[PDB]
Amino acid sequence: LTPDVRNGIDFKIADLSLADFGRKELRIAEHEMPGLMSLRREYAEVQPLKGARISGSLHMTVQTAVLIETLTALGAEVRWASCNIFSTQDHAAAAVVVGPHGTPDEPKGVPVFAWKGETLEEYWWAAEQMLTWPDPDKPANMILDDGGDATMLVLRGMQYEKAGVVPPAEEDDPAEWKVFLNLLRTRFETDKDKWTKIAESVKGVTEETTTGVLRLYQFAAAGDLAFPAINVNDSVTKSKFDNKYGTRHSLIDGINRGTDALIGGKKVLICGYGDVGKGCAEAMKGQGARVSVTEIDPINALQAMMEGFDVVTVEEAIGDADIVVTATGNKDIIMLEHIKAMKDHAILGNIGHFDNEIDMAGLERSGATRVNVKPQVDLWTFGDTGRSIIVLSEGRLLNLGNATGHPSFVMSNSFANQTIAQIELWTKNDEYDNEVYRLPKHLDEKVARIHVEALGGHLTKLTKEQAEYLGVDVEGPYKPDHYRY
Amino acid sequence: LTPDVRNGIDFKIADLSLADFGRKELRIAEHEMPGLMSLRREYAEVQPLKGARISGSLHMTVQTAVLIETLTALGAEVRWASCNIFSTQDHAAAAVVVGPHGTPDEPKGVPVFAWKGETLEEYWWAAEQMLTWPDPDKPANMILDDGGDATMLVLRGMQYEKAGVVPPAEEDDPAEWKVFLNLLRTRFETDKDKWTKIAESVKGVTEETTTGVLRLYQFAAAGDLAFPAINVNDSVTKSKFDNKYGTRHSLIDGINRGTDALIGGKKVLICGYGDVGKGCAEAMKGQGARVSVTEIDPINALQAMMEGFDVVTVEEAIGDADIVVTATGNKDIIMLEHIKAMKDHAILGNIGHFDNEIDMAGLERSGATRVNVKPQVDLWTFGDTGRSIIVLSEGRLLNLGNATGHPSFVMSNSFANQTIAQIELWTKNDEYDNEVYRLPKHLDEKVARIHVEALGGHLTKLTKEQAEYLGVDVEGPYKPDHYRY
Amino acid sequence: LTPDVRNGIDFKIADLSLADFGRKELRIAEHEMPGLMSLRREYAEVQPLKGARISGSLHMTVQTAVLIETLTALGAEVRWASCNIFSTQDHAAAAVVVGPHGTPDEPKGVPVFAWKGETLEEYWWAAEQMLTWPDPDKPANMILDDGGDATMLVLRGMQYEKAGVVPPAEEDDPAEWKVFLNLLRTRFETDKDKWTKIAESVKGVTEETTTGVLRLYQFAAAGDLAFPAINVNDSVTKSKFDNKYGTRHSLIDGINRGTDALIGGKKVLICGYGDVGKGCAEAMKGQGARVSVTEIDPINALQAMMEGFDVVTVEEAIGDADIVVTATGNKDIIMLEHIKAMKDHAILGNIGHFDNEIDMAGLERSGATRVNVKPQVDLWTFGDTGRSIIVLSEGRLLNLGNATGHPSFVMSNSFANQTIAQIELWTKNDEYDNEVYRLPKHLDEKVARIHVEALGGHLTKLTKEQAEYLGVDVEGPYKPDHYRY
Amino acid sequence: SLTPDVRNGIDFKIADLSLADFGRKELRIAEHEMPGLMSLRREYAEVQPLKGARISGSLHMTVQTAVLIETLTALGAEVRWASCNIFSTQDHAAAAVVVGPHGTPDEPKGVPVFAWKGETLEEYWWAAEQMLTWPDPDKPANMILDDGGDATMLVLRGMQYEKAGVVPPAEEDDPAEWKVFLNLLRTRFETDKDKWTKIAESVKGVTEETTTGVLRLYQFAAAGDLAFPAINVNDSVTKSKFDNKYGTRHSLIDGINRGTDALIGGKKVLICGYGDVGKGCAEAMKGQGARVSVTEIDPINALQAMMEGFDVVTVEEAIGDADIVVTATGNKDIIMLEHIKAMKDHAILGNIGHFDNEIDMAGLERSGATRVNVKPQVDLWTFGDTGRSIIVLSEGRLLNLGNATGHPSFVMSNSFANQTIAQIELWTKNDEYDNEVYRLPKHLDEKVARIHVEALGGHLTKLTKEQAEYLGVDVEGPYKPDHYRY
Ligand SMILES: NC(=O)c1ccc[n+]([C@@H]2O[C@H](COP(=O)([O-])OP(=O)(O)OC[C@H]3O[C@@H](n4cnc5c(N)ncnc54)[C@H](O)[C@@H]3O)[C@@H](O)[C@H]2O)c1
Ligand SMILES: NC(=O)c1ccc[n+]([C@@H]2O[C@H](COP(=O)([O-])OP(=O)(O)OC[C@H]3O[C@@H](n4cnc5c(N)ncnc54)[C@H](O)[C@@H]3O)[C@@H](O)[C@H]2O)c1
Repeated sequence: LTPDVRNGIDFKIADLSLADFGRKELRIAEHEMPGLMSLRREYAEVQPLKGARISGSLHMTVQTAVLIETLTALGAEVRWASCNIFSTQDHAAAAVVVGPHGTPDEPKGVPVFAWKGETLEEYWWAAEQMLTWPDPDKPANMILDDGGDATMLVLRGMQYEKAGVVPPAEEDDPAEWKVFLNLLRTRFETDKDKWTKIAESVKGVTEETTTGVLRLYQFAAAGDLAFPAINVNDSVTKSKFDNKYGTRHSLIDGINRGTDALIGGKKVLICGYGDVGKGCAEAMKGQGARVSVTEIDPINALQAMMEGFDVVTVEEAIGDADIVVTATGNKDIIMLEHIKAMKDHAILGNIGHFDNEIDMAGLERSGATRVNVKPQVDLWTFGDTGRSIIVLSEGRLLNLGNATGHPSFVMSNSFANQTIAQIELWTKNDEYDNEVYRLPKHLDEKVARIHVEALGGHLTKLTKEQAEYLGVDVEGPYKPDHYRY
Repeated sequence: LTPDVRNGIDFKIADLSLADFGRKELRIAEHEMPGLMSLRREYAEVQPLKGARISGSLHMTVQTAVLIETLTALGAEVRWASCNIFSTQDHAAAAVVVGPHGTPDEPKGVPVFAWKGETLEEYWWAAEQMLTWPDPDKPANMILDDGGDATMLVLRGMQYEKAGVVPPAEEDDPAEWKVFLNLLRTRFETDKDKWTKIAESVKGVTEETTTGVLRLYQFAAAGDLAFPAINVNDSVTKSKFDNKYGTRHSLIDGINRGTDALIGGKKVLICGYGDVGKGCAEAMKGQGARVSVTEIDPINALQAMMEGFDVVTVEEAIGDADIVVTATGNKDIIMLEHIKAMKDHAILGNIGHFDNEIDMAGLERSGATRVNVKPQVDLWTFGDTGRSIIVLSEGRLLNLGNATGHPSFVMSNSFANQTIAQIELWTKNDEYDNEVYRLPKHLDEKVARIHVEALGGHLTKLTKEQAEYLGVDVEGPYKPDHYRY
Repeated sequence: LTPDVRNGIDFKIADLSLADFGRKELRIAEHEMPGLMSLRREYAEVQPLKGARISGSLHMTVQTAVLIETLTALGAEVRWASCNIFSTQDHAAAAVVVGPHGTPDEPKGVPVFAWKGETLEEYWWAAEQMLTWPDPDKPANMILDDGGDATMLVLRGMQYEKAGVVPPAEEDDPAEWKVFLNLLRTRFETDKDKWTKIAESVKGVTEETTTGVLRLYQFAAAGDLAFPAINVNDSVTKSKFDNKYGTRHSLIDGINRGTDALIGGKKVLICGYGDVGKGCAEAMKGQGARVSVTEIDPINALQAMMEGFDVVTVEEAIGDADIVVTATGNKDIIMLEHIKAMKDHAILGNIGHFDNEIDMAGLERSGATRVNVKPQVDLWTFGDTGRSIIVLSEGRLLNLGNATGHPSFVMSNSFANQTIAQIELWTKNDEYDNEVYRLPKHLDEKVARIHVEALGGHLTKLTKEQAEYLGVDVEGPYKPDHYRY
Repeated sequence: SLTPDVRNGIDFKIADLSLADFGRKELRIAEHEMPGLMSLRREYAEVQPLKGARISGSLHMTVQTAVLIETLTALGAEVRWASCNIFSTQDHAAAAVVVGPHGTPDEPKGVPVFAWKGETLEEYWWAAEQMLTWPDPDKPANMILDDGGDATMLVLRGMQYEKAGVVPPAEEDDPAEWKVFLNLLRTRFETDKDKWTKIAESVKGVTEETTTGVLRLYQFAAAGDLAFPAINVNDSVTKSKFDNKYGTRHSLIDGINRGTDALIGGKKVLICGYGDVGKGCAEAMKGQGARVSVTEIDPINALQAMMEGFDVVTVEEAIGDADIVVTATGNKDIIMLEHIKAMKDHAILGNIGHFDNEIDMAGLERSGATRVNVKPQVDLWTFGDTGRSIIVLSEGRLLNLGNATGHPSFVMSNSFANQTIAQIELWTKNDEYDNEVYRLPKHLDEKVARIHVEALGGHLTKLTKEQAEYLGVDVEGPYKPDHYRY
């Protein structure tokens, strides 16, 4: 379509009149997010992100809305879009455009391009607008990314400019791939150096998620990582708290809002048992489900068995499982042949990445019929067997599609890491090369201590003899770099 | 307020057009409810309930619609009303008026008087409409009650018609008591034998929850139970499953939809540790919460400590609690002095009974300012401390007000008990005196069997020598009458 | 054998020199057994049990030691025998014979006829020794019993006396039945009226375990209960604590002493999900095990599924099970054919009753080879499959045979029930008929309160208005009598 | 002032050789639970990779270790063994080891062992020296397998005092073990002036089993006093995340249950430290229904603690009403006499970490409290001024091993599998290794894991050619980046 404009701010959301509801919820998230509020007070005078022009691509939720206003509290200008077609919280997007001090007729916030229920075409357009700053002599100079979509637009964009052509999409490529090229091919017809000029301008990217960090590795190994990158995902306080315990919280929320199906007493299959696999399984156990897991990695599999779970393959467990949940971050986990053998009215969901863990393209062209129950709940029925399957969020993240994603105090951790990673890549750009980096242990321990204190946990303080005995400083770090917690 | 009437059906709901949506979730729900679906098969030809005119007072949820259409499949005529002002699922209510083979233009289901977010005046108007059948010759001849507001309206209704006067409300009476008395008083100045006529027509009551069953004990003690009552609550497959595992599910959902407070790592105070208290503590402990309990009973209290919870008074733990849940079925549990001691932005909710476990009158009278966040969530702020708390559903059942109540498969237990109870009191009425009964053990066992079979469990069968050793029939019952499971 | 006699106390134990070790652990246990130490204090001056001559059949442990010495503190005379051939803890029996003030040279305690590792013959000789008081004018006038063996001697012995003959055993009879029949026959020669005299003298029996109480229920239905009986098993503070939270303690101890098998990660099969079964499953799940349950009762079977356990048959699960535990109180659970199907080096144990849950006579006669590894551990090998299984305590109670049984504090609940039952039946004998009984709610509540105050927990006291709301006294009882906790 | 037994060419010193029939029974049973070790015997039998190895071992002398020992010898090694703790030796295990699968108490056919449960500190360091002192002066120890770094410390400190030419006088205020350690090296330096230096030349590598052992290994290295290559066995994922945590979940319960008859559920339990060993302690108690609080110095460990449902507190604020207190820090001075005086009457105190210094046993024994021994490794300590008593397990030394029998077999299958691979690699590939602390590669860590998964019956998924490609891993693994924390 065409961006909305109002009082200096271009944007495109569902409804600005939701801003008042949003503001109330933001204000409440603030009291649950000490990672960001503590970062606001510390960096208030310094203004470390001044000059920064951050293009962000992360689910547009209340929690992100508090992160965005942490970045502007520290000097930055931002533009934003979501990273899933279903995860935008519309009242959040609207509080963000309107700002703490504006009204919907006079918005005083930041540009936002997101709404719940985008098509694939609307998602890539919203993307483009987030990356395309209004003065051509001042492009995006930082990226905050989730799952690697922004970075993939710029780096593929550039790689097709440099080559003078965008390749025509093969028929058997995702329909999102067809859409992605169309955006660049149509852009290239008019502007030949657009993504090149943005790439050469961006001083670093901070990436939130495991799947995004796998893409960052494939760019650096091919030699195309065109700017420094921080792996925020693998901070101890991100991966072992947001990936695991945010999920222990929000799988349950996703499933309860989608279905009115009992968890306890049912057979649940969790695919993959990494940090997201771990949390899915612990929530289900705690609700008294009969859990089984799949894994490729014998270490991760031995962990499952020790925590009380059968390790099995999909084809062994599929036709008896009541609830099936993919959490591997890999493709082609649950296929049409598997869906076809699922019990009647079994629940299928993905909590990992994109929509390729579950074979959605195969299911659509199989001859099953779909009845939409409500947004992001669809019942599919096979005429030959008579059996039906409930599918959540069209195979895309069910905790963000069917619910609200992880609670506020969990994102306080993940986003404290994101704020810290932006400061260090902006103010210290000189010390980093075009490779993937992780934040030092002290910064990880900084963030955790904030939350330990907010919870009321009373840390023991080492004596001088005890620090000497351990080979550590009283103030930390307390552990070796390889330490696994 | 006047009832709507299409194709001979009087009703008052939120929106008929929601029926399609409702009907889709009712069909899904029938697949989750083997207990009720078994009973429709079994008694289809017998029509055991032909001639029944059942007035029901019970949360008008999707689970409850599956029940109502069970009673009608078994031959009954029913009229319905919710028993909480927040508990109606308007799409459920719509599906029920319209019936499996009707449409909103030509509905073919049953009279319903129910919408989400009724006022106290609308609530009681509804109950009267539900108890008042079209033909003054054919009143209600059966009651289905959840909490005892249908039984109270009839039994007190007749008490005041006999005294020849409905007393004034004292100025300190509970607002619902005054609203309730205003109903009986206004009916009496036009119709002086109304409640006596229905009370003498009513062949029996089947009662759903603990609180309702206590009322039934106090009417029977005072000589004032005018009809047989079955205590469905204390069916084994109801008390130990609905109250415990149902709540383990639906406590989480309520807090998740109301807030985005993380549960893991948080200090949670459960008040009361009977079966609702036992579900609440197990839901929270499985999400990582540090739980403590309050109890008056030394036995329940010793059970709590043996499952790893501190047993404390509200006085000593209120200031530290991140979430406070009241689950006692008794009043005066969390007083204004206690709300005022709560940490800034803590969560207060009740999952027990009515609205008086929490001092909601005192809170509302106190001078505290209320800001409404969204439906059933309010933030209250004290200008003396500067602290706020979040209160869910105005102090009323949080699981059915903020979310949707216990999930379907649980409610197949409760409502197969309720159907079985209505078949018994209707068809064997001669055999019952005017007092409180509980169902026979073999009936509990038959209910549970359905559910074990549906989930896929395999029950062992006793040989003739083991049945003999045990002193039991191979087909049960298997336990002494005092057995506690 | 011939009883030993020193300082006028007849006895027969393993080694009196253990008394010293015995006394320090007895004293240790007192600090852990509030219910018994409180009763000693309350009824100190009263001396309620003066005149009592208590013949007790109960596992001769440090816990029981504490009981025996409670009953003597309150006035009674006692004589004791274990109720399991392997349960005696010989240092505890030493200390009971020597008494708190005696020495091995000059004992000042009570007659004990117990050692660890008895033969069936020694077992029953010990039984008759404990029931046979020195003075023919002053027989036993009370029985404290666990499993019903002492009651069985008196009542069957009295049956053959009134009939004039003790019958022949058939070659089919179990080894212990033929030894039981042997003892009574050999006595009917020199003493025609021994047991009739004791039945008439016995004022009542108190019975500690589920299986004992079944035996009593069967004596009452056959019109043969010669004296009142108290079912201590089915006190709330016994069944719901000892049967379940004691087993959750002692099942684990028995397996760790018998073997060094990891529990975590292994498949476990628990036969029976009553109270002992519910505690077994709970132990294994908190240690990491993959637990499945077998059951005949569909209610108990559905409680299992809701706590995260498949309900399965022995036929379908026996070959996958690393540990098999029987928890039924029924005979014929694990037969020869099931043992032969067990995987190599799997552990078989029984925590229920006697030794016929496991087909131990089938095994012993099968052709299999036994290597004794150590006391109460044996490896049995099938020359035809070449597989070996480990059998704990020869199929008798694995928690008392291989370990020390339930811990001190759990037994303070069960044994304060027992002391209270003995005071009731002795000092208030007139109020009890010749049928089976359970203690009054208030007496259960008294027991729980003692142990709740000892653990640090704080009960809330009902206000006068809250007590009326509920229709209970501020001091209780607090629950209806069918109440299930 | 004590000298070895010698029979059939074996020198040794144990409790009772007549316990060998019993021990062999338990050993064969343990083999069925240890496929990590049984797998390596099969893979490497034909090749015999440890030929020429003469391994001095200092690791608790348990059934579990017995299978380790008899695995190292199936692979060609010669071994001499002693326990690393004075209370952890299982006598019947020591016997079956000396006597071998095929010998007899009169004609033993196994390996020298210097170990009995309940050694004095003089007998511990004497057994250590023997274990390290091979019969042929030409051929001393050429490999170490150590647990907590006591063997490594004798060799390196021994050496250090030979080169300064004086074993230094023990202070007035030094741990009684330190006084006993020096006294050993000073009596020997009289009659042999280059004993330890010759051994340190001959030792080609050490493999260290435990977190405290590795702390000490890190300190020698920074001193530039690490004389030989060292493999950090503790820090494999399959040792650290399965022995330290899930082993302790099992055997903490066993220690407390054998020591006392105290119910765990319902009680207030306090765990100091929340690393791998602290996390297993907590999980065990939780699952027993305990009311658990933890202490921590590290805020990351502390936040994990709270997310699993535990108050995070200090000793001083929780000590007064804990029913059970367990230290798992591997750091010193956690429970001082002041804390002990504050504990509830008949409360339990134990140590599951290291040595004897987590708990102030030196201050406790000099305080005027009186001691009554209940049974081995159970002592009741009573304070005259309060009337109060505490139960102390294992004199403040490893309770899982002192009061019970250590981790179950299937748990050690993982640690000792990591130990057997460590020894193989450091012997057959010694030239690749500098004098530094080293960890094993991920594929060896996944190979150990795969052995046990498959024993337990877990069925892993196999990646398609396209799946492995997307992840950028080979089908056969490794599956995870090197920073990955599991
Ligand atoms: N939805 C959310 O809120 C959320 C939060 C965090 C991360 N994530 C996403 O979840 C996914 C998992 O991330 P993680 O942090 O757990 O990663 P992880 O690397 O820790 O775990 C992935 C696990 O999947 C296993 N696996 C891979 N292919 C498999 C297959 N075919 N079958 C079975 N197992 C297989 C791997 O062995 C690995 O252990 C990623 O896509 C990540 O982006 C989602
Ligand atoms: N060892 C101890 O420390 C200890 C403690 C308490 C009780 N007990 C003994 O334990 C036994 C059980 O006691 P409880 O109170 O748990 O019993 P319970 O009556 O509550 O339950 C026993 C369960 O076994 C089930 N059952 C019966 N036959 C079966 C079969 N063939 N297969 C599967 N399930 C079957 C029944 O359905 C029942 O639920 C009794 O014999 C009791 O005397 C032992």
